[PDB]
Amino acid sequence: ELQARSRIKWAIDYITKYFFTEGIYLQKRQREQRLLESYRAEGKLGEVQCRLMEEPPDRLHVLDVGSCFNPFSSAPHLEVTALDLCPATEDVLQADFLKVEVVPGIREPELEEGSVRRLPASHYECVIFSLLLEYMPSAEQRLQCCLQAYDLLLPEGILVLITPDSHLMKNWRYSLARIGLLRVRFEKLPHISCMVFRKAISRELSQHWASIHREEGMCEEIRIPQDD
Ligand SMILES: Nc1ncnc2c1ncn2[C@@H]1O[C@H](CSCC[C@H](N)C(=O)O)[C@@H](O)[C@H]1O
Repeated sequence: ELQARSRIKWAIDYITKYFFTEGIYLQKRQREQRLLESYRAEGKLGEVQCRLMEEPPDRLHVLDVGSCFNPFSSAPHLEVTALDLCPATEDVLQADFLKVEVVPGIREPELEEGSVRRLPASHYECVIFSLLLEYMPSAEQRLQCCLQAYDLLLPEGILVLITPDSHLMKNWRYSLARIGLLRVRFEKLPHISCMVFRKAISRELSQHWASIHREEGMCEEIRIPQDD
């Protein structure tokens, strides 16, 4: 029995609205298509390749990284693959996410010696990093995780990012835009920030947005307060 008003219920509700009950993936699609027209009209971008999602399937492919106990798996039409460095429950796969390869053409996790080594590229409507990134040892490795999430997501799929409290979020927005993830939601919950980043229709589009909004002194990586 999940806690109401938790990060878990927030994410389930957002995922449902984004893919089914509010068609947010289409709203943001139109927004990105307008942004691309504006950039082309200013000569800042040429013809770029766009990749669009098809109508979402009823059962969404969801990857829960750092899952611990698979809280999302009973949520309606989420087909959850849950990974954790130290699984707490038997339905969570053991994996160090930093050592996972993203492989096109496979359709399920591939394990060696009980540890996930390979995950299907461009396969998941949604990737969830709920309180995960602050356990990574470096800002480089936090970015690495999001780069892998990018390769794992279908076009217009979403990376759900939940992180504790203690701006740095402006820099995260810039750094993720640089690699093709545009932020589409930010909400404060008790003691946490809840964010969603979308695999934009075009990586080059997102890259150019990031270029326009780069501020002095902000870095490429994903820092946390305890980087000092
Ligand atoms: N490199 C890594 N690869 C996979 N999981 C990792 C990891 N580093 C830390 N984790 C896991 O990430 C989890 C962070 S606690 C967050 C747990 C859960 N997602 C929640 O919302 O409460 C822990 O279970 C930890 O084991």
